[PDB]
Amino acid sequence: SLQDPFLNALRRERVPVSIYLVNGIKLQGQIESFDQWVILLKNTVSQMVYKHAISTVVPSRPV
Amino acid sequence: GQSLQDPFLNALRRERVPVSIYLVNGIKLQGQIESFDQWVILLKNTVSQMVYKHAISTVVPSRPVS
Amino acid sequence: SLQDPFLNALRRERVPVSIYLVNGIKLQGQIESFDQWVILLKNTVSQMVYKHAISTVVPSRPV
Amino acid sequence: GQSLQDPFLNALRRERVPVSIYLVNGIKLQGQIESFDQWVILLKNTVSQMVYKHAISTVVPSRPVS
Amino acid sequence: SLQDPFLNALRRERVPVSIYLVNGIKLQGQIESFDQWVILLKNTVSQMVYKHAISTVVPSRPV
Amino acid sequence: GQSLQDPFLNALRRERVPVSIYLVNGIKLQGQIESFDQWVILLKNTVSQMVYKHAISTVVPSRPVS
Repeated sequence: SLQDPFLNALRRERVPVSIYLVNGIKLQGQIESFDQWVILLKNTVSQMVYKHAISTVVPSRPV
Repeated sequence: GQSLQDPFLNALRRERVPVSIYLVNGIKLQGQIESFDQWVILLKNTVSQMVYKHAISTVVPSRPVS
Repeated sequence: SLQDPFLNALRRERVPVSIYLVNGIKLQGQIESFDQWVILLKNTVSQMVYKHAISTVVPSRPV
Repeated sequence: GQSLQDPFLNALRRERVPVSIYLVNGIKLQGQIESFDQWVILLKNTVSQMVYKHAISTVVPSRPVS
Repeated sequence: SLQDPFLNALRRERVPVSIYLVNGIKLQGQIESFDQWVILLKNTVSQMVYKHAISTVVPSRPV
Repeated sequence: GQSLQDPFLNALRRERVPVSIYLVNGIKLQGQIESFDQWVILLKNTVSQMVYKHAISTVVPSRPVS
């Protein structure tokens, strides 16, 4: 319901994000793609982030 | 008996009560509940951030709702 | 099986509890109500605690 | 092959073997297993506390069972 | 698919292992038995380790 | 739309790209992806270790794949 539109906006507008993980680690980058289980976050490389380990997805600026 | 989550969150959303959301890592988020579904809560501060419910430990109202 | 009777006793007898979360945070208060997914714990306000984030529910004194 | 959890916990319960339960936050609980079901273990020390299995990492007997 | 053969080898060859838990605790011992949900790890006693709390199972030496 | 995990991990495995796997406890593992299924990844360094996906937060390639 809410997840896809929220991520799709950030993706299509190529907005930089902060992804806070359940281990307290903050990841930064661009949302490259996503599905039901993972987000591909691009910085220097494309890394695969499991949604089950994500606490919050924060836009760097109002979207 | 069933079912407490939606009425609780809807009340906070409709009355615009500021909340603290404690995450499973111990990080505290603050803001107002903009919207929510079965999996996520949209929490508004300066930006609207998407919080996964699986990562939430407790939702604490800053003051009584209703 | 065990969960509802255990919580219902603490609720109906209005016994103060300590709820330890998976993040190590200890919450204190009265069990106001509960369902399959959440417990409402009352102190100054009613806060909603997700069971998935609860490690243990400890009565403050023998029940 | 299936299924180890119930016989393990029942043995500790019936022989009244003191256990240490390590939680996913690293907190160690100690006591005797009073009862359990599919979701929780009731652990008795001075009080009976309800421990969620989803929050348990390991159950360590203080001494050999049987 | 991969889990059972991997653990069964360590068990049948009685290879000592390190089991890292999601709480950062490292457990050491021999794999005594296992099923879909738990591993019994033997050191001084047999302890029951929930798979849901395991991050990695590391053989102490090449297997 | 569906489905990203297998092609991502298979690419790293086939090109033998060294990866860093960050676990939910914040521990970083390093090695090459030897194999994987729906539940685990076999990560090779000096030894082959079995990593549970439920305990993984992010898989970070050490360099671009393809």
